Amino acid sequence: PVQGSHVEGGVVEHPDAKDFGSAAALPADPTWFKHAVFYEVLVRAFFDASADGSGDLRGLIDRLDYLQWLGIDCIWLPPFYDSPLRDGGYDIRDFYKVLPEFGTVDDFVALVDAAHRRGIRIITDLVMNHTSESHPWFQESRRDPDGPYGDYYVWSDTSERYTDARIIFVDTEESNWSFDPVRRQFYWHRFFSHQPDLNYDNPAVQEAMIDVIRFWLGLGIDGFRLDAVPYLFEREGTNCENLPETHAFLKRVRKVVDDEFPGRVLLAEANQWPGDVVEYFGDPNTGGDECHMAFHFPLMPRIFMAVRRESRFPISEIIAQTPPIPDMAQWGIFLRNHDELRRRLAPLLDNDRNQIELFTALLLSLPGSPVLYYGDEIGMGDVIWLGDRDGVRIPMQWTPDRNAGFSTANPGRLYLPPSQDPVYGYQAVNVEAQRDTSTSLLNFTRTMLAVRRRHPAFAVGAFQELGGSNPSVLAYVRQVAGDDGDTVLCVNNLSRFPQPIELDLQQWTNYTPVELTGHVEFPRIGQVPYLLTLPGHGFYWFQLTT
Amino acid sequence: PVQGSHVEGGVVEHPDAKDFGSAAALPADPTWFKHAVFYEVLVRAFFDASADGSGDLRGLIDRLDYLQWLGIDCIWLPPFYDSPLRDGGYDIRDFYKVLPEFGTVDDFVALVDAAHRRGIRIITDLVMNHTSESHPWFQESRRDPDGPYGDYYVWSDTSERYTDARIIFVDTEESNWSFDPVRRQFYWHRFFSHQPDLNYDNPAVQEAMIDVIRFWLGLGIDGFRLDAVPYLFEREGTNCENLPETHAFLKRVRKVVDDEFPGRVLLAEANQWPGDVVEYFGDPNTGGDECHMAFHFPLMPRIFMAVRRESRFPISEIIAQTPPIPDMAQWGIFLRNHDELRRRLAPLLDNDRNQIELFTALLLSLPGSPVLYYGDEIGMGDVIWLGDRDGVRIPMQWTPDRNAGFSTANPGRLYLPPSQDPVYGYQAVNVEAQRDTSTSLLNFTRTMLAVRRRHPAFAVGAFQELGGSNPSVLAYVRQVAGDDGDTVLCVNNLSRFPQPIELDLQQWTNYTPVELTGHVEFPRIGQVPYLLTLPGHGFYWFQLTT
Amino acid sequence: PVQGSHVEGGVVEHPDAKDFGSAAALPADPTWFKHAVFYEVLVRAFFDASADGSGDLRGLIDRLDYLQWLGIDCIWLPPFYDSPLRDGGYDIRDFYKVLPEFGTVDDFVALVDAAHRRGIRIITDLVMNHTSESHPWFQESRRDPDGPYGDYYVWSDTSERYTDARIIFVDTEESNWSFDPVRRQFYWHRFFSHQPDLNYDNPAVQEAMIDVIRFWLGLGIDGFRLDAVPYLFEREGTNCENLPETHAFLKRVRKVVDDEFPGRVLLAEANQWPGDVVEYFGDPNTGGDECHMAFHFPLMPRIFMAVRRESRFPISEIIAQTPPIPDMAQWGIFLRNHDELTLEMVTDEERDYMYAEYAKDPRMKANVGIRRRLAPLLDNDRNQIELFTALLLSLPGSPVLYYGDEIGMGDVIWGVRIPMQWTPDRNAGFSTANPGRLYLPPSQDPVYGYQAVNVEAQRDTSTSLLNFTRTMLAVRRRHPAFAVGAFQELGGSNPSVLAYVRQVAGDDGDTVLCVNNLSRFPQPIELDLQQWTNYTPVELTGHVEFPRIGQVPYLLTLPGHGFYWFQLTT
Ligand SMILES: [Ca+2]
Ligand SMILES: [Ca+2]
Ligand SMILES: [Ca+2]
Repeated sequence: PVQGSHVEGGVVEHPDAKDFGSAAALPADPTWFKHAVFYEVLVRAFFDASADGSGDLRGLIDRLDYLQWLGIDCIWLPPFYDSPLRDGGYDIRDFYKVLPEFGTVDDFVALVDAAHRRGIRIITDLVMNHTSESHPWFQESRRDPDGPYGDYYVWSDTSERYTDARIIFVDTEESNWSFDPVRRQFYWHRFFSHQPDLNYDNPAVQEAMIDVIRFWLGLGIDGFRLDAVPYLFEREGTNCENLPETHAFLKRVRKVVDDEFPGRVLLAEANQWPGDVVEYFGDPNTGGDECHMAFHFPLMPRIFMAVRRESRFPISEIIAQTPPIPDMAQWGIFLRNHDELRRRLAPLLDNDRNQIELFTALLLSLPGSPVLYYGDEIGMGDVIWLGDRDGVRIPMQWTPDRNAGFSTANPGRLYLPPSQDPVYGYQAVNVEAQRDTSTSLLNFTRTMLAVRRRHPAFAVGAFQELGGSNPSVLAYVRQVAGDDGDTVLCVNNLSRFPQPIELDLQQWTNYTPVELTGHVEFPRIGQVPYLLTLPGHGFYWFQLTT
Repeated sequence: PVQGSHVEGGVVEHPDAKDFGSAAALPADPTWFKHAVFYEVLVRAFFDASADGSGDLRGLIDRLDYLQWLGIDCIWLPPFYDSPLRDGGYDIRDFYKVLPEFGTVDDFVALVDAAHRRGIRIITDLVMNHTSESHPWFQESRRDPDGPYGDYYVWSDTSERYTDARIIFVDTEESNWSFDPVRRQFYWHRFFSHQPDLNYDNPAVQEAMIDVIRFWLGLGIDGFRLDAVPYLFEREGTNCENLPETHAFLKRVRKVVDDEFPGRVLLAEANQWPGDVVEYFGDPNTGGDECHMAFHFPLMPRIFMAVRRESRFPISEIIAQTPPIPDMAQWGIFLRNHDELRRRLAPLLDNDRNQIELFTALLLSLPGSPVLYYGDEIGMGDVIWLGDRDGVRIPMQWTPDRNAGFSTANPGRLYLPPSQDPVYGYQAVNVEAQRDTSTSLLNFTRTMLAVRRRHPAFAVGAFQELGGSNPSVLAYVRQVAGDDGDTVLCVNNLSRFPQPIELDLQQWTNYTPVELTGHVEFPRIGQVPYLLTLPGHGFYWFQLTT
Repeated sequence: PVQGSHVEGGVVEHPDAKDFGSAAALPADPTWFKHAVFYEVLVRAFFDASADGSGDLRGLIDRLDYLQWLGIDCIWLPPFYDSPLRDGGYDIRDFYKVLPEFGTVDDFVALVDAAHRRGIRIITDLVMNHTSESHPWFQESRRDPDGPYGDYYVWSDTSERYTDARIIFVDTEESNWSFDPVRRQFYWHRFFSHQPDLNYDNPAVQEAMIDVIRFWLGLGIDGFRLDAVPYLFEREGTNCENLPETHAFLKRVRKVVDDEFPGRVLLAEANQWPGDVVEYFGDPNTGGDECHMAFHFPLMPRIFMAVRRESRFPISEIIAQTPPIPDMAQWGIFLRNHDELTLEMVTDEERDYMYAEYAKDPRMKANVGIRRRLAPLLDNDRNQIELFTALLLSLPGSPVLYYGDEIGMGDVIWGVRIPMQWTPDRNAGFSTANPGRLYLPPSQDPVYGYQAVNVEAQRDTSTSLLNFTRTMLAVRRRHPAFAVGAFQELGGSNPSVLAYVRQVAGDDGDTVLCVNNLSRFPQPIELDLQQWTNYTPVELTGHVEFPRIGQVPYLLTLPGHGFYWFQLTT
């Protein structure tokens, strides 16, 4: 049957892309990811259509109207592949099957179709470095070492190999080698003991993984974030991170992608400083020949520090300090600082809406492609009772009714109960209560999104941080090269109190600032310091017109 | 016994002020009402201390910490006198007894004491025109017409008397005369049939009422609003409103008050246009010899109209059109437009916090003494299920717990259930959830109140509405006469979008605007139009410094 | 236009039944009301089909499958006529138009059609003693006393007339004469000032009113409870209640109904002791020639007293002192002690031995005036809810269930007229409209609210109060003895237990046995069932066979507040 992967007799058989119906493709656009606003949404958390207490693919399809209305450009889904779920689905049991709980592969095709028909793209995580103990390849590797899958994983008779390579999960794991009961040998894992690393020295492993990519792209997905890529290859006498063999493989994966499925995106999961992470964009001379995107991690904690210090410098510095990137490349940016490795936006700022709105303005005007996390648009919170990764993974708060309008199933059959937090709970903050109030958090972010879309300068423009006498105020221009090109001005007050600013806008003398929210013309720029004034944590967006 | 009024044998006996313990008085201040911010609070709605489902006097005493913290100057209580409650307590059965449900007179003395000790004054409604059918005077009037109380009310053998006088409650009443079953005569009532009018032509009636005033003032109350005063006297061939005999009686009531209890306040309940209502301040030459305060009704609907039109003119006009008032006089102002005769602030503005905050800034900076209605500080709502007067009278929303933290009694024994409205209900909006969030509605109004207190110009300063090129922006200065006197500047944006303003502040050349919320110095004023800039519905408060 | 009533130009003109579609009548059964379980439901409270926030007739139509499933034989609607609603719709402004909020006359016809096709009947209230102040008849009477409607109401030049009549609502009113501002004459009202009394001494008023009956009967309705009937006629030197002329008029109404629309029901509303109410059944020699039905009010207070006292005596005594009734008549029974046209529990100094006792018991005292639903009344005690429901369903008469009692709904205080709780979701599945625009907010009570108690939740689970009520109703239907059987209380050694037999006369006639434990503790009882030697009791709920009856007294055993139902088979 099409659904599932089956082992017989000694070879692991998987369905090809042809076996399923092909969803409608979207017109080829090489640099769509530059202009895209991403929406990361957990399938299990969004909407439950089958009425079993856990959100599913069919449930997501229903809520595409909402997402399109909100105005997001691409949906980003955490892993949904078949798994025993010992590590939240990052322990993949089968690359060729959707977790039965979330639906079938046919349901995924129906998602990719419905979303495409609304002009919304889909990308997912794809764990690269490791699989689950439960994966058939590993079950074959440990049983028949002389079989075709015997060299799929890293095997050793000793534990005294690849020293100096750090142990990632220091709290749980004590070594990167684990003694397998059946095969009676040690195996490699940078993560959990139930997550054995693939042996990327094996050419069959490379191809098998390129085939996994080929599969999902054939179904119609618009790209992947490639997970745990800094740990792909390992060589004796090193720290086993960021190796030349790792980069070379990713370059090859790009070459395949560009050839067979042109116009898709590849993002690199790498929790590291920019300038270290910049390697994953590849060679600058090619215009980028590795991953299209990597994330800018220090941005958000710098924004936070700027607000607490009431000073622009922490923000202006990391931007000035950010390495230049190739043409066919973009920084992924988001209002968080932890990956794997959390809190959520609203509770981090003590529920201060002006401050949230400021952070959101920043997110949507700074260089890069913004990523919103499901429920940030309504100021949802986290839960401590669950701790870190499970605490942010609570069901979407649509209404103040039973189950927050997320499921019709009996409360108790739910995977997690919606938070009844006195401030961030579903009775206090939800979609229904905010859809009609014009100044709600929900309608605010929809407005900015709409405004951002009419101005390419936010997405692909240059960045010029201006200077003011006032250290509390961050002002900058985003400009598209060429005469009569999109030019926007962004003024942000990091102080909790009203502030005056003088800006040197001589560069745009005789231009007229037109405020983007209400199209009100402001005094034209002269040869004189341009004076603006803002309340605590306010911001202005202007188009500079000629 | 001290609690209650008793009839024997043909004379109605009432306890004197001496019979109770005198609460601690507050140092004499003739013009305290000019600087006061009033807080109108329904006893039944605030806090239930006896655990019976209806709020009481003892419950209020507990919440004085909250009120003082919030920073209000005087508590205003709707009628709490003994009553059958056929008309919400405005049908008074006994002037000399607190409604048993709310407590005793001793509990009221303990309130007036505790509040005074916190520097907070107390005022209450005192219904003047009429009493209840249930009142002993009327029961004596209808039984023995030749007795001492026989001429206490207006009696007639016919209904064809005082025509041309309008019937107020057209929906219910059909005539201002009602046929009494016992006495077999008609009696006068401008309000309900169970609310017979006092005969103010009778000198004994006048004195008895001056004695009622003398009673409560002796207990220690800081003043009254005198209810239904436009209807006190009646004369054949008129509309029986606003008669010279009515004004003359009030002048006499003032003379008594000033002599026997100096430093108290008298407010007139009159639902009429300013210039018509201005009569109730008395003769201007005396500096005011009638009521100290009357309300400015058209203000709030003019503020609303200004915001919908996005134009200052509706506001600037009624202020320019407001008649001048005597020295010892003040306009009472509030964010409502109905008395008797409603909605609440937040739901009227579709829960737009910026707009609420704008209206509140206006309230606290415009000429007069502001009056906040209990729960406005947290954006409470109304309930349609109850209709008009009972719909606004819902219990105070302290917490998101059982009964909203208002009562510990079993829900069901409550007088009214707290609203579980999806947006304005106690789970969505409450004191507890807003006390910690710095930018909450609750902490915003506390900040403005605090700021207002340090600036007498808001209370007793002159009013100069400046002019700007921008019609959307209302700017004005409040200035206390005399060199080095308190001078504040208020700039308010009525547009929902960001606006620029040029102000002619030549009158204060070389002055320095210092923003009151954060004490940030702004550019000094020159001989040049002063440019400010504001987001949608923002405002600035400045002190102009020398 | 067909909808409304209009005064053109001096005469109040109204539409006829022929102007609307005729609803299909059921096969004529003159004694259906004896075998019927009634279900009383506020139109406003049941289901909102128009999405306006208020319940409507169209909504009730959608909910008929549920009522049929539950197993009720007749729906009873409180007043739904056009009204200003100054007194719960009992102040009628127009008899010929449905209150716009609930829909039109055309919606009502469709309801009768949809109900009958399921085998369910419809009855409603009809206020007979008074109309609203706002009624066209009163407006014409006050304006032109010389006109046709001038004598439709009772007018006097003095208040000192009919001084022997009491004031029903002593709190709101101080006289039964209100002085009119326009006509300048006192008019008579037995209730509120805005409810002037019709003058039944006027032949035109009578004929006009029986035409109102003709209208709704012609549309398809199966009956009315005729409201405020004890007060129709007034006479100087009398207390103005229960006058022979009042009864005479009602006999004429019954005469017309039987002749023109055979097989309908007329119920007398009268807040009186049984023995006083029995007059409203009419002349027994006829078989009954007035009202078919009247309510037995002291029943449930006596049941309540019996449970608290743990003694059958208060129940035994009222059954024993209940006067026999005409052949074509039935007591209506319900778990309340007064109706909506009065404030206080029906009682009697002379004929009620528990007269002073109800006050001495705290739990009972809190139920003299206040109307509560069944579950709250009994502190949500399932055993007692089931016990009272067994009593209501097995004692003589036709039982009336109040909407929502079957799922154990509660009250509010400001309140039994709250929205029906269908589901635990938005608006309790009552309406699709905004929560703020609903006529009243669905109870969100932690114990009685819609999240904890609703139809959907209970329909599934077999142990639910809903499934109890449905089983009982189903069991009762299989046994005519409950509806029309004789009553025979049994001799027993234990007064903690109330036991009785219901028997249809004749050979092979339906015979059931009911045994009810009033004690909160387990009790043994030996019953004198010699009359049924060799008969076998089969428990009705699970068809379990109990020991054959001998000549020896028969022993049963019950736990606190338990009960059994048996068929005595041969
Ligand atoms: Ca590896
Ligand atoms: Ca008067
Ligand atoms: Ca009558």
